[PDB]
Amino acid sequence: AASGSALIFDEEMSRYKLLWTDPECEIEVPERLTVSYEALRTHGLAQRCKAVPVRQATEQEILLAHSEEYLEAVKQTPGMNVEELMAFSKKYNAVYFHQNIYHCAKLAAGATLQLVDSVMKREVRNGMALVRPPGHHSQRSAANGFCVFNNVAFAALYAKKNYNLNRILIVDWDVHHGQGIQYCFEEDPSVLYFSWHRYEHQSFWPNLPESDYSSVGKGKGSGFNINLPWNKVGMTNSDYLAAFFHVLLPVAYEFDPELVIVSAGFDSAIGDPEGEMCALPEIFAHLTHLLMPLAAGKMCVVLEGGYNLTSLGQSVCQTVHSLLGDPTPRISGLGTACDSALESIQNVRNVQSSYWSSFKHLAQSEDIVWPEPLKRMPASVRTVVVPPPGVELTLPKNCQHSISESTAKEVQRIRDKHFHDLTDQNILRSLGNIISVLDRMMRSDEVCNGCVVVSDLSVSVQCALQHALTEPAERVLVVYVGDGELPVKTNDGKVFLVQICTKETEDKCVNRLTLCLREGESLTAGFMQALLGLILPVAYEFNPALVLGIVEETRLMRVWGHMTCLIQGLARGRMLTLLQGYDKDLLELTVSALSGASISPLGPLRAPKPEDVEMMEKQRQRLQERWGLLRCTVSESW
Ligand SMILES: O=C(NO)c1ccc(Cn2ccc3ccc(C(=O)NO)cc32)cc1
Ligand SMILES: [K+]
Ligand SMILES: [K+]
Ligand SMILES: [Zn+2]
Repeated sequence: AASGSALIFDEEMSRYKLLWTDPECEIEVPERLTVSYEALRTHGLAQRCKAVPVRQATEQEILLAHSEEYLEAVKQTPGMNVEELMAFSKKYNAVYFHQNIYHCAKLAAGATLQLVDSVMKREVRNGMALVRPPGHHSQRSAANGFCVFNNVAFAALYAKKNYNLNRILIVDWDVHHGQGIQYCFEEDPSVLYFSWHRYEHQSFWPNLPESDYSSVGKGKGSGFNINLPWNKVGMTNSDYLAAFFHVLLPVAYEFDPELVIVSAGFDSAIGDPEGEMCALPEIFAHLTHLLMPLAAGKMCVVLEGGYNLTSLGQSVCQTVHSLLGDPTPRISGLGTACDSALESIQNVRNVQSSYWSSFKHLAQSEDIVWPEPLKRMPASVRTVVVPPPGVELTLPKNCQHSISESTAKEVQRIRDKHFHDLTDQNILRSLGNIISVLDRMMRSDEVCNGCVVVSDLSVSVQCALQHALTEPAERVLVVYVGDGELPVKTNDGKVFLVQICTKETEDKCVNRLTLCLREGESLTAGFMQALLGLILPVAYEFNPALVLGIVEETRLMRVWGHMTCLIQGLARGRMLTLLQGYDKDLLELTVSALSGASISPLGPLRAPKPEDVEMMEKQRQRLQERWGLLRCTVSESW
């Protein structure tokens, strides 16, 4: 199993710059690279990454995406003086050339291919390339928008040719539309391209009609190009997460890519002079995290744009933190996307509904300042495991088995006050472990999450929940797989209960989400539908301080690892899972996902039952006025 994160960088890519006056071009500067690397070094992140060297892309590699005529033309720019470079630059839009830019372009491209090789060879889990010049605007025969050669396009074409991959996802979260990537894979269903971008009704550069939501691809590629235009500036964390939960992720997990490549422009971050969006650097920690369960974690992040040197360094750090598996920061203040984003989201979902299952829409009808991000630190041990007495297991290197007298006195207090007749000395053991791991998770910063196997469900849950609330945990998200009633009160706003059950039951609290999924071959696709489109939107808005997972002993959850992995985007990754009864496999799967191991892909699934989609949309209707992040349409105004 692959481990580690590659960081691919070279100061040579900082050795070209703009050589004449041009206020529009002067934003793209060498310091973008140096500020990004130095931020990674300052925070100790570069030192934790494998420093794979850059190389030049070969001529044959450049020819995968560009014409001989265009390559030959750019190959002559090293020999040009400044007058000649300016004249060559004016043949293209929004791009400048320099004696060294052809050299650097070949390095930016080779760097990306090195990243692809390291990930696909399993030499690292994932990685990031800090490159100049950017790539995603460059085309078959044109430089465009500071881009010379299309780095991310090369990476997908190279991965197809040399690793015979059938499905590649490209996620372009730069604030500009990567039209060069769109054109490259327009007719290609093997490479799914997603882009959000500032558009403003085509008035924002590059001002293309085909950057709109209606470009879904051509021919066999129809449905494999997804454009999400932002028609207002000021988009927030909530808008970006709505885009992921209600557009990108449902398609990504159904597509089931074999490799994820990210066109990572951070000009979509707050403070950027080109993007003028309002999302915080912390959001990129979660954008990265939400994609990591795809392709067994094989993710290649490639730097595109980003022009506020402060915003840029912080967003690069948040991304690498997540690649290294550090705990995600808590996102507060989430709610509904704005109306213009909901309109863009509504429109993309509708035009894409002929290609993607979950999008169908009827029933039978169809100076800027922001706070510095907090420090993100991996816990001493990530995952504590407490299997039944007398069960020793092989644990991953960042897990550990679990009982002091302070703790022992507390279990005594709890028994005498709340369970008078309880004397099962094994239950009293679990209760001592529950309190002990929670104390390490919450107050100690030494442990991140934990799994405890339990026998008595009610006393275990009550002790876990009540003890967590006084840690203090202002809010606790409970995720319960099983039927029956739990000793959990959801009446004061401190607890949200997600219940995956088998019996259909009436929901009356807006602090509860009950999912009765019809048993069948389709339970997997429906659960993933609910996870990305219902559970995660509410969980992120709730913003809990702790997640409490509970699984009763009463087989069909080939979904648990994805849930465990994605739900660690909440509560800085602080999740306590209580498994009722010993299941060797479920315990090993739970520990593996809790500890940050890569997740096995889901592959293909029978599309969800209409009864399930109906049940889920009734939940969204019932909950979205309280929990606006659930909205994937514009509200109907009175
Ligand atoms: O790559 C980017 N971000 O990551 C990126 C790409 C393009 C631009 C805008 N831009 C930059 C020089 C320039 C010149 C003319 C025009 C023009 O023709 N305007 O109408 C536009 C221009 C900004 C950033
Ligand atoms: K984009
Ligand atoms: K495509
Ligand atoms: Zn950009």
